[PDB]
Amino acid sequence: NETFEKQLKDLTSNVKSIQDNLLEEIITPNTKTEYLQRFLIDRFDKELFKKNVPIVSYEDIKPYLDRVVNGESSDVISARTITGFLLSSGTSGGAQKMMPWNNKYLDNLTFIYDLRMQVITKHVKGVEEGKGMMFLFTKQESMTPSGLPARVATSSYFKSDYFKNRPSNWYYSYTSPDEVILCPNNTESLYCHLLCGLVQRDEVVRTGSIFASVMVRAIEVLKNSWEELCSNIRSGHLSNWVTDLGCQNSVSLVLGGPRPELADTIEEICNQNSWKGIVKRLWPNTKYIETVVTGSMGQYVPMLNYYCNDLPLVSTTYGSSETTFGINLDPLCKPEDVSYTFMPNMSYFEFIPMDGGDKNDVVDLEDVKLGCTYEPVVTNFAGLYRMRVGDIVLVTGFYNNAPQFKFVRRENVVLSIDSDKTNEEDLFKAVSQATSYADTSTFPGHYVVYLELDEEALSTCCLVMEESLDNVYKRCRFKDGSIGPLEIRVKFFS
Ligand SMILES: Nc1ncnc2c1ncn2[C@@H]1O[C@H](COP(=O)(O)O)[C@@H](O)[C@H]1O
Ligand SMILES: O=C(O)c1ccccc1O
Repeated sequence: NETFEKQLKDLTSNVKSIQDNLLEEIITPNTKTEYLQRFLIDRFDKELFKKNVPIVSYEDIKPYLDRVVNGESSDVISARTITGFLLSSGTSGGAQKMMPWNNKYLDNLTFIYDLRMQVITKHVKGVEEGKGMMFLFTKQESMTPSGLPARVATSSYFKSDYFKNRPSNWYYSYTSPDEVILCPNNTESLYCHLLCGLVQRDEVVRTGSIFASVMVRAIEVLKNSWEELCSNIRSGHLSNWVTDLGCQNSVSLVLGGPRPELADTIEEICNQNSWKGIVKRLWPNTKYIETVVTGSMGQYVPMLNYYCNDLPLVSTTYGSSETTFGINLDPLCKPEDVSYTFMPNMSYFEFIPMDGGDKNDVVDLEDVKLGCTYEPVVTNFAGLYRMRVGDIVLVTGFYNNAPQFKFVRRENVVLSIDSDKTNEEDLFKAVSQATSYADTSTFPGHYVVYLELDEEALSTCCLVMEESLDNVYKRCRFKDGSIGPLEIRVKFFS
């Protein structure tokens, strides 16, 4: 508390000096990299940096990134060794962007985890002796020619000691064994998350996932699997179809032995007329749902409130493959009122105005204007200098001297159900090969493109349209099952 109260007041009061000091911390060891040498940055000088280092897009610097991805020394862009890459949900030329990465990403990520934990406990009581049923997933890595792995942000965390050796307190205590969280087969691991959460239902004081789409999926899978889950509880055995050795061993220990009475109890709850409030009925000690409900995830809020009996939905964190940005300092607000306060120790932040309210070319964090929209620009600890993020944010206020931002949209994105972010360009290519709407009225959600009939021909249209989308889409569609068959309404399905 005392340490935290002071910590937060300082971070948010001293933004100007923290940002300027951070930029010096980044630039000084990097003055001899090929990249900074190119732009004649031979010492820390903020004015020369702003004047001479260009504001770049991913495509602008891809030739440097490709070199590091292929095995060239990371000193071309960063004197802090690059030890891996992050796979962005954002795409470049149909291929997922690969951002450079090192353990500073995890230093900052864990800093934010500890900070948001304190923010939550300040405002929410009755959580410190319980566990969380957190639907957390690991995604198998992709190998690059350099031999370094490329992972999604949270997988870079789970597959590290930052997670394995995390703090032993309520916030880091889950109903699922680590083996379940680490399991790269997410169909198996989601089933196991639910089973373990049910067995330990009285201990659950929070539940959630990174994004709302995954929370909704977990509930939908519960609705479709409860009979089987209860049979495992009754018998004290995990279903044979789960092949992961880690899950088998760890979940067997959670089960312990036959629990016919607990099975009866759960079955009676699931057999009611309606699924309304099911989360709070199965997990009666839950204090809040922890999941992002901003941006494209806002579409899931009505379903969440239905299943959770208006438990608070707490949307804590805004982050990307470039850097974690910051957190929600008013966690108990309504989803539509969520703003994120950037933390000035994360990266050096600049902002390009996206409307007429601010006529500058680019501005520092401390200079953004209320009610104006911007694209964030990031200088980080892994070789990105003044990189455009492609998101649009709106200044809603200032907490002490720290600007607070509403997430508006990812620029150019037209369709999003889960982690997929299909942009106008991808959709143009698809309809060529052949308007739209993201339908989440049913699960899973699915794309809907408005365009007797040759049903073979129009079913092939749906097909070639999907085949032209990106790898994130195809993973959600064919592997996760988080996205259903694309639908063309002239109705035909892929
Ligand atoms: N709290 C949030 N609310 C809305 N969108 C978010 C949030 N956090 C991340 N995102 C979006 O998800 C994108 C994915 O980042 P990346 O890890 O590069 O795929 C971000 O750039 C944002 O567009
Ligand atoms: O790690 C998280 O909890 C997180 C949440 C939202 C966006 C990016 C993130 O890494």
